[PDB]
Amino acid sequence: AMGSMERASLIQKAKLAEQAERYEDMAAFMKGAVEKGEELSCEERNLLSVAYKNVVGGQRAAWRVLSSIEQKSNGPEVREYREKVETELQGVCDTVLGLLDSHLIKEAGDAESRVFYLKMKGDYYRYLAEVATGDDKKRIIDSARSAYQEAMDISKKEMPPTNPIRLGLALNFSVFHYEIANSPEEAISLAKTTFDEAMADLHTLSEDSYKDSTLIMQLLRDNLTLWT
Amino acid sequence: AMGSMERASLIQKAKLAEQAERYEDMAAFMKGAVEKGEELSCEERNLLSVAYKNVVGGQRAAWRVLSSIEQKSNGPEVREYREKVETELQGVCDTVLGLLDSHLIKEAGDAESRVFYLKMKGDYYRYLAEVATGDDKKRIIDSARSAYQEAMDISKKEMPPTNPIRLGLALNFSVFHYEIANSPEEAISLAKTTFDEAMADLHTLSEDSYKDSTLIMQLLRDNLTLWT
Ligand SMILES: O=C(COc1ccccc1P(=O)(O)O)Nc1cc(C(F)(F)F)ccc1Cl
Ligand SMILES: O=C(COc1ccccc1P(=O)(O)O)Nc1cc(C(F)(F)F)ccc1Cl
Ligand SMILES: [Cl-]
Ligand SMILES: [Cl-]
Ligand SMILES: [Cl-]
Ligand SMILES: [Cl-]
Ligand SMILES: [Mg+2]
Ligand SMILES: [Mg+2]
Ligand SMILES: [Mg+2]
Ligand SMILES: [Mg+2]
Ligand SMILES: [Mg+2]
Ligand SMILES: [Mg+2]
Ligand SMILES: [Mg+2]
Ligand SMILES: [Mg+2]
Ligand SMILES: [Mg+2]
Ligand SMILES: [Mg+2]
Repeated sequence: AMGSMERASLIQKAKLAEQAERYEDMAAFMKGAVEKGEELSCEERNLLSVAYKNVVGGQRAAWRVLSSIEQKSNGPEVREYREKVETELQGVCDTVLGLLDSHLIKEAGDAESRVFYLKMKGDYYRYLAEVATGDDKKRIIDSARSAYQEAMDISKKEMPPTNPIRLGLALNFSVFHYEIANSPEEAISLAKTTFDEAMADLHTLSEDSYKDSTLIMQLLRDNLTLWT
Repeated sequence: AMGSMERASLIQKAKLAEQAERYEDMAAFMKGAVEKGEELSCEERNLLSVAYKNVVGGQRAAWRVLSSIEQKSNGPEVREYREKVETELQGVCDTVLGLLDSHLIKEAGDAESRVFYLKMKGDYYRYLAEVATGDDKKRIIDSARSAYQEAMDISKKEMPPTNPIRLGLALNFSVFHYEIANSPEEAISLAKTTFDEAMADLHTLSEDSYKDSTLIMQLLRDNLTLWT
């Protein structure tokens, strides 16, 4: 549907939609931009991530409300409506995963792009895992793990320990361990090592970089406080 | 699209969607319920109102953000995107107005239903007026006025001055005077007379009715403080 709109116009409208808090529109504009086939800049990758994080975040919040009501109930209506929301959420995750697979990850050669997109791949498989059951659940969990692991391997080789993309990936992979993989020890170990290694590298940063890094370190700290 | 779902199931799902903050779904469920052709109870009228108030409220907020950006700008992109949001907002108002006209108002014989639906008709024409220009704007403004006026005439004859539906109608009609009709004196006069007449009738109310009435009186007071 965005085929006829200029790439630059799609990006401008994504930024307008963000200002207007119209995240579904923002996601559709950014999907349109990705579908132009050109690589995305740092700023554009962030718009893509913000758009979809907000759309799926609304769906996750609703799915949690409905799943809780359903669990307390256990007519077909609560299950039906939870399934409707679930299917829409799965559709959004599949769309994002589709964009990463066609062809963002394949064309991403710099560490900052490649780690960003692999982290996104991990996150959206993780959101699929949250609603999955049984064996289905196992292959989705391993897809999330695999994407996070490749992202981590590159991040550790190519980025300093205070790099915000590296920090956010480790944060999210630790949440995956705690919430999805039933590995709270791995979660705590990862968050603590990441935090400690970032602390030791802060002395190399400017005021503004220090601010960006320490903000994410505080999230690692918040989790560690929740988990210990 | 809701033709195949039971009326009772649509109402149950509207309530679930409200809990999940899924207002677009809530509105679609309630549109489905209205389209069953049966009158709506007090509780169901409130679900219909809440659903659409939230959907149009999001669109109004976005339209205001974009209109402000557009005014500061004065490429085609801001205007295009403001028009897109505007058209969607107009679509929602036209849908609500359509439900009231087919056939909620015509079948509504009790004061509490008839005033409720005429107030809604005033409100949705008012939202259309907010984005309208020129002469177009004049016929829409008079449609809002006419609906509010019929609602007021019934409310004054049939309801006590503390009735929350009567109070909310007067509040909204005063906002129409202030914001749409360029009649701030009429706005202030209406809010003040409504407030004073409700005050004098509070002595007749139970604790819970007193709470409901005084909450809306506080909104009239808030406006009077804003306007004077
Ligand atoms: O509240 C959270 C917290 O979850 C995290 C904490 C630390 C790292 C990663 C996550 P997330 O599970 O990727 O969102 N997530 C969340 C966010 C939204 C929002 F804000 F994007 F709309 C909505 C729903 C949820 Cl669960
Ligand atoms: O903030 C307001 C205040 O406007 C009023 C104040 C007193 C009476 C009636 C109105 P309204 O213009 O019918 O919403 N309206 C508004 C509400 C939403 C919400 F909360 F429904 F999402 C969104 C946008 C607006 Cl402008
Ligand atoms: Cl459903
Ligand atoms: Cl490459
Ligand atoms: Cl547009
Ligand atoms: Cl009648
Ligand atoms: Mg071009
Ligand atoms: Mg039931
Ligand atoms: Mg399912
Ligand atoms: Mg490097
Ligand atoms: Mg231990
Ligand atoms: Mg039936
Ligand atoms: Mg331009
Ligand atoms: Mg227009
Ligand atoms: Mg009466
Ligand atoms: Mg005067």
